[PDB]
Amino acid sequence: KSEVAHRFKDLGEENFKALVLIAFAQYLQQCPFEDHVKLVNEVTEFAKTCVADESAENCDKSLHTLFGDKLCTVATLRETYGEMADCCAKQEPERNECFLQHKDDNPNLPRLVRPEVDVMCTAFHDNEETFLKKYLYEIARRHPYFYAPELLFFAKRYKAAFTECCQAADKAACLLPKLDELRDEGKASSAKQRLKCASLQKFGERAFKAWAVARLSQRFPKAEFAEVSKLVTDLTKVHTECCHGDLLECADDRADLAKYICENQDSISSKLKECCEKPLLEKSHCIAEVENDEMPADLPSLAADFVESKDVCKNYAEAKDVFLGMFLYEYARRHPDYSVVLLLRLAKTYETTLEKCCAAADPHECYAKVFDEFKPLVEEPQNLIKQNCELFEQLGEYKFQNALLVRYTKKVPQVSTPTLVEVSRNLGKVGSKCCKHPEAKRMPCAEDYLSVVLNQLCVLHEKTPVSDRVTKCCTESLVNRRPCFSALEVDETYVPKEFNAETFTFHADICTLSEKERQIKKQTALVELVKHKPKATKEQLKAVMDDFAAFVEKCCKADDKETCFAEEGKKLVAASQAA
Repeated sequence: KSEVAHRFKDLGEENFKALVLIAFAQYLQQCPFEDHVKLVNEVTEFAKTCVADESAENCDKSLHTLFGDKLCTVATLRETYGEMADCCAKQEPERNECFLQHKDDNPNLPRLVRPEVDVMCTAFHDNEETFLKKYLYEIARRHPYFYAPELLFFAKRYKAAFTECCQAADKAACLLPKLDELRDEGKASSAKQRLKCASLQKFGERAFKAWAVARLSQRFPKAEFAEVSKLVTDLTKVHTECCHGDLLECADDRADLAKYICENQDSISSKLKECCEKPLLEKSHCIAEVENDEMPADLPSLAADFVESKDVCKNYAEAKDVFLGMFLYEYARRHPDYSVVLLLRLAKTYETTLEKCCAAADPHECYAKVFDEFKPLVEEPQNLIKQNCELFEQLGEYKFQNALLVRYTKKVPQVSTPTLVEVSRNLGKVGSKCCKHPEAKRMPCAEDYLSVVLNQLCVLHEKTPVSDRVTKCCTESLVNRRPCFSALEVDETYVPKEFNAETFTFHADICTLSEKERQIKKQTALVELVKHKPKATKEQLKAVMDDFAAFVEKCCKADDKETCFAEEGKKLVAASQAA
């Protein structure tokens, strides 16, 4: 009784008010901060009413009803804040669904440039709780699918970094460091959770259960199948609740799962010892990031149970899901060197071969050669990674980003230029993150993280579809997304982009830029001129790009006031369309 009191008691008031603030920020991303704080105060005082007496006049309602009622106190400002008045006009489940379906992955929110370190330490120590609520509210409204318990862990490290380095000699050499690494890990955190929610919402929980079986058997190889199955069921419920807006239930169940894992370490893995001593948030984060355990040495081959046995078709028919779940578990525990998407491709190939061979006349002869169908599927990513990494170690991260940017702009010239720039930069970053790994586990690092970056290209393009190839590659099937995009070639059906009045913008504000903003500006110009000529652009885009670099260096080192950028910009647009 009184579900809201049950959540308040299990989570504690501090984690309660933080998770509710994250939920409000993720549902109304354009609502101001103070309105969210007022409604958070209201429902937590109401939750105190309910744990005081679980028979009070409104404590039996559902969390969605309570949060949706409090959210629609402000959510239909008829001026123009009425685009989500859709849901406030609905009720029951329809309104929550409407709320979920209105989450914006690329909102029009302004760039959060935050002030000098002294102003931050001042606003921090003036009121720590409002400073940290502001951090939560901003990250949650700009990342509406952010893993909520992980966000609590990020906020905890955020406040610890501020308490530490605001009482130092130089507040810059201590704070901005950890702030930037927190920001990088935050965007990696939310992109990974974005893939999880997209897989759940667009492919059902069967796809996530299979993905979880593969990943958990990779990491917990000494665990028995029933143990992995139990962990997979609980992990799928945690991420299902959380991707669907049930953040309090997401967090409470995640804590219960961390408690169960750390109570049964001896039947799961040998590498949970030091993570299982940490506090709640640190414990769950460490469990979710632990390295793969040592696999059992004398593991039998799998042909005896899945290829050579005469009960293959009978086991595939009487208990289909258990049989192939056991197959994926037995194949994933033996191959930590394979990526998860590859292991799911092999599992689906095994299932399809079993489908067509169990209907034939000599099934054993038919499915005895199923392990050969896996050779091309294993060879393709290994080649892709070795060639792209030996190209990366030649070019370096920045030029590797430019190479992937030209490649994918040739593949899908219709996709928005900013999204193209961001996805290719995040595509290039997998070279620095994984190519440096030993090839021992070079594939799971790269392809799985590629599945993350490409998923962002899906959800950013999903909201404004313009390329049918992106739509096909992202909707046909999850585990095949990387080959679909990899096998694409130049779009010969795309009519190029003529030089337009604002194809690019060059004022004096390009020299005073940081090193990343200037890379993004040049990469944006590179996207635009590849869109101007997708073919016949061998790699003499180098010629136009070096001419462009000579242009901005010249008109910057001049006595001008970007007057040079004006009529030497008309000279650039002339000399570039000729090439």
